[PDB]
Amino acid sequence: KLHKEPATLIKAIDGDTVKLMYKGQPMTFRLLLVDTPETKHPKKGVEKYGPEASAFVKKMVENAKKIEVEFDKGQRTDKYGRGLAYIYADGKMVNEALVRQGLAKVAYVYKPNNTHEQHLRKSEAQAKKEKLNIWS
Repeated sequence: KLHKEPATLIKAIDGDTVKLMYKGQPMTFRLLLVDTPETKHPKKGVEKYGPEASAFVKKMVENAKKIEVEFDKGQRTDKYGRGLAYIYADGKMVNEALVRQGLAKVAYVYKPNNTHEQHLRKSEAQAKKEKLNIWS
């Protein structure tokens, strides 16, 4: 099954990306399965709810006692060299938290990197139902 490994915050970079110290090396991590509005959009620049989504994972990871990373069963890095993972702050999955708050959508999914897909999609259905943020 999947397993969680410890990491240390280096810097939150955007709503969907954080830099961590992982096994003694600085690495950039892309949050698996979520698309967030971005502040660093390659074309768009700063989208609606981008600052808010980015402020939320900053707070969450900067105020955590314990950060853990959980790789999925497929590829662990994307084509830009970023780790592909579920990130946890004190036991709470940052990826699900963003979706639950209406600050991210579930991304297009690539098997077999889809272990928590159903879980995330349920949280997204709920944020939609509650008309939160991006769904308002």
